[PDB]
Amino acid sequence: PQITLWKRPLVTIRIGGQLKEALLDTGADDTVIEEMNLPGKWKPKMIGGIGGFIKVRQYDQIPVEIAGHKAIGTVLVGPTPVNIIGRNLLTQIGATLNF
Amino acid sequence: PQITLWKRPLVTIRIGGQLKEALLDTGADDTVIEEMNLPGKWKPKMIGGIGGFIKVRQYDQIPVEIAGHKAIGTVLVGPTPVNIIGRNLLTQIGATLNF
Ligand SMILES: CC[C@H](C)[C@@H]1NC(=O)[C@@H](NC[C@@H](O)[C@H](Cc2ccccc2)NC(=O)OC(C)(C)C)Cc2ccc(cc2)OCCCNC1=O
Repeated sequence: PQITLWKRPLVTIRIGGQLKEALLDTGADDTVIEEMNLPGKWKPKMIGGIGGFIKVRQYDQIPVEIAGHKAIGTVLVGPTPVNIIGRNLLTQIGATLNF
Repeated sequence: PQITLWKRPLVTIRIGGQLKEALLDTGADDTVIEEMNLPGKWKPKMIGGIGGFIKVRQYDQIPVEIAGHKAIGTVLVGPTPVNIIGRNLLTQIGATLNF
């Protein structure tokens, strides 16, 4: 679909058999999801954005469905105000910026 | 034009007579520009990202040219590692997400 930016580009995603709202973020290199239990092992990691660095759990090869479109990649779980779908997954579903 | 997300969507912008490289961020409610001496009255403001909040100076009605596309709106100036063009200005240049 074609999404305008008058409102936050929030879409429903399915991760770990659970439905959640996530923000399509072209400014984010990675995908950061709120605290939740995801199957498989995880490795401690640190990422940084506008107001500093945070500690996150890194889960690899996690299947994520974004608006019916499939993607399998790295998902970071940590303290975030909103679920963020970054460029690592956006590229998998062929998302592009147009104007 | 059509911008892919293989790399960070960085484009050239013109603000206050200067040319800068800025990141097209659909996940940003506001536009945040690196520290610079813009004339005019400003209002103190605090914006939050991943990691926390930072103090910024709010300037209204600032004309910004994005990739040759004219726009004008609120620009926040503060300690940011990258210049960020948010939805407030992206909507003005007819930018959309497509997949
Ligand atoms: C300037 C950023 C903008 C002000 C802020 N948006 C954002 O910061 C959104 N995009 C993240 C992008 O703005 C930054 C850009 C950046 C790149 C490199 C170094 C530093 C910063 N990327 C970024 O944080 O990447 C991560 C998530 C993988 C760590 C994500 C988000 C959304 C809502 C949030 C908090 C965070 O909380 C909701 C409040 C509104 N916050 C916002 O709209």
